[PDB]
Amino acid sequence: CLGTIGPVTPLDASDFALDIRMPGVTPKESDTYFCMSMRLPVDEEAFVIDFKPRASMDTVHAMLLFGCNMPSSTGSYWFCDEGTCTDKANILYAWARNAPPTRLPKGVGFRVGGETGSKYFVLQVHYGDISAFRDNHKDCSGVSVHLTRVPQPLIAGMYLMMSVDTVIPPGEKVVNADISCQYKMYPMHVFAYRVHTHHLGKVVSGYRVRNGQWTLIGRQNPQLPQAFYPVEHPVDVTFGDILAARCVFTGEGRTEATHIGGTSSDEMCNLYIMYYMEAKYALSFMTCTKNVAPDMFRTIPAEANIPIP
Ligand SMILES: [Cu+2]
Repeated sequence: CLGTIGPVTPLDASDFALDIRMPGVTPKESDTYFCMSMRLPVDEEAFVIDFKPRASMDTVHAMLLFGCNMPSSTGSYWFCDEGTCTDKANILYAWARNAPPTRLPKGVGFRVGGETGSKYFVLQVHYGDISAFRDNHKDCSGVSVHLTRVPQPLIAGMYLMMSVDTVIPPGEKVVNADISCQYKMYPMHVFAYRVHTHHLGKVVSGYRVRNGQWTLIGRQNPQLPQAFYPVEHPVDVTFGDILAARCVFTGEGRTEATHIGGTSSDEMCNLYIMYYMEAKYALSFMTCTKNVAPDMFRTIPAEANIPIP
């Protein structure tokens, strides 16, 4: 936080590192999410290929890195409750304390810059428990990013699944939020995933369904750290398969109905599926906001319901 490392350190011929650090912030209460931005130094296309977390051990619980064109603020920093990005927050990295970080496979890179690519990174740093004192304590937590202009042969992106149609009535023991779209692109290979809900979430499970056979992509309690969990053996998703996902909620202790689709006195059901695709057929993001094949869930594997506390 009195370091001298610089915002751009050119590496070999065609690479560079970007040090994305909080500008000396001071978290005052616990559970605080501060956000900041770095613009890419290049207008042309570029490939994020590695990450080094540089977090203050003492207090930082989680870190997220996003790629987007419109950060919710132009200030040196802001509370992330304001928003992350005004446009798509294309999530690229998540670090949790104790979580394994998930390393990109050799030759996989996120595509940024140029025409489609995100022009800004937005870093989100989550501070759990501050101590009482620490007079004026400045913190410069963040991440360094390895960019290269050398074209990568595998491109990574995010397939996002979200539920927006389903209500949790109060006191209802167990409620299933279900999500499914047909896949219609060139092949993706899912190598990681992260889940997200708020406090009524019990388990999130993601599948590839091919000719009525379910293959597990990943499965997790969303009350654990929302880092990216690795997929033991990467699952290939190809044309005509179906992605299906099930969030299990409860409505216990809840007074009125709770809606799964935004705000804060709301719930959410998101599965972030991180993939790669051969560069020439690739795209950086895909979304599913529907349940096209709802009856299919009568055959969901039993593992999808058994909780993982
Ligand atoms: Cu949320």
